Amino acid sequence: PVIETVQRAAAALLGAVDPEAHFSDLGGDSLSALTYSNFLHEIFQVEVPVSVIVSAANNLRSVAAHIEKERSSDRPTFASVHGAGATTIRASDLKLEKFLDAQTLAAAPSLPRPASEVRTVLLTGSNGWLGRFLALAWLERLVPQGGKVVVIVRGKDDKAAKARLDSVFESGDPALLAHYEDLADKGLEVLAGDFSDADLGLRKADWDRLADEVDLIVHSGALVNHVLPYSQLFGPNVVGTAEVAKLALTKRLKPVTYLSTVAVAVGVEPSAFEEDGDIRDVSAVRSIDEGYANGYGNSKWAGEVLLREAYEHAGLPVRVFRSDMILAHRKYTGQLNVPDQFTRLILSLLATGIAPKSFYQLDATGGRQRAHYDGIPVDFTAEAITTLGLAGSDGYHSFDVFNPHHDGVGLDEFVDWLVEAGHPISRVDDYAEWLSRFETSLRGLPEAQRQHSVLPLLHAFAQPAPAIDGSPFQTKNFQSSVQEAKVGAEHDIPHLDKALIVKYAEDIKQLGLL
Ligand SMILES: *P(=O)(O)OCC(C)(C)[C@@H](O)C(=O)NCCC(=O)NCCS
Repeated sequence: PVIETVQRAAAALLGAVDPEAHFSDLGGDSLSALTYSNFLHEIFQVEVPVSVIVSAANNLRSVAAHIEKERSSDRPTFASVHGAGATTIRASDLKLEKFLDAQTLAAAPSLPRPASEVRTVLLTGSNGWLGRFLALAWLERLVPQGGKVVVIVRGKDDKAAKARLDSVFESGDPALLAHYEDLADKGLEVLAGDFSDADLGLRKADWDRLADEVDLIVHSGALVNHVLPYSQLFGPNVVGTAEVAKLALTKRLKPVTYLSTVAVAVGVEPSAFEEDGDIRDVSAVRSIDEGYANGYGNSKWAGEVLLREAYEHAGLPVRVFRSDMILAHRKYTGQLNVPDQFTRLILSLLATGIAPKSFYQLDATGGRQRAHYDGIPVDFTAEAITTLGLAGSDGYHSFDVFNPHHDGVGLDEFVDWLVEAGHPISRVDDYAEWLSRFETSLRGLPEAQRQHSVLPLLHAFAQPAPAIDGSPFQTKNFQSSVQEAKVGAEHDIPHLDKALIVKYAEDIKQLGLL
């Protein structure tokens, strides 16, 4: 019986279990979920994706049910789109005929054009890091106009989904909580769902209603994971983007804001990475391999291609925003992206108390060189994306949301600033000696701190990074649009400063991550 194998495999893996238990409640995470996924895949000879195992809507019973369903026999797959066993993927593989039904595609070019006034916005990924502040930014604009923000969140039912979303605004900041509750009760609608499933995992009546009522879609949701392979991210990030596009191409046209990533530039020559070019020409072929964030980069690229196809077929207006590292909120306390690579690094440096002399390549004489960290704080990013996205009722344009300043503000300045603020971090001169001692210290930390540390991403720091000031990639469409729209206090992309970095240490203490 399938549930028995599911139970026993979980017990053996995690050192324990009830069929109503959730994998994460038993000590599971996204990486032990990969081990679990591969184990069950080999036993039952069916796909058992990580997403099925880790979804907040699913328990072990749900995993067993998924296996039973697959064993007795229609969604797009890696195999049906790219060909089974393929180690390279092409933009030409990703055609809309393989994701959307013929009737939707035939009717799409003649659909009514976008509404002149945006009153209702559908937002994906709202309980995520960036999405929560995109939700807030839309609520601030729309509530005073009698408008609505609808949000799809994973959960067992609408009540559980709402609870998950509410909890991300509880971080020890009274002003944040008050502001959220004020706006949410007036303008927020929360639906349990899943954008990798048909009809976005919704009740049919809700999906039909959204096809009629929604004026604009903000697609911020994705499985953001730097270790998982492309096959595991295909469902949430590629099929998911196609499901969002389907809604945008039903009943009437709905402009789409799509979140992407600097990782789509991997494998492309910086001079050839055209910020506002056609992504199908810029990156026509990509390889699947063991490189850092390869699967993630590929998955987000694939979504861009599909949306570009949707624009060319139906004139669907799209704005893509390729993010760098989206850093902490500069006002709201306890608000930082806890699982991101940067937060993990800062936490690890504070916890271990040791940093290298430089994170970057030394010069010929062994001296520290000028370097830049490609990061933008979320409060700026959320305002920029919302403003520029609202202006995107026509055409297709892309933005590189990277920090282009040749300001010499990088990881070594951040360590200096933490030391000047009173945090004991000693400098180890040899990078390879630091990296070795850093790893040892990390393994000696208590389990909670070690899991929150940079340990599972340490392979990104195998070599010192190149000493680059500014960004290698084009940023001029983003920078100039941000200057013209006069965004924030800067009327420009911000510089990262001492206040922001010291706030990381304060937020880490406030959340009890230590
Ligand atoms: P799992 O969810 O336990 O996976 C652990 C992880 C370290 C692999 C995962 O948290 C991860 O990939 N973190 C980095 C996320 C990140 O840096 N996001 C923002 C830049 S795209």
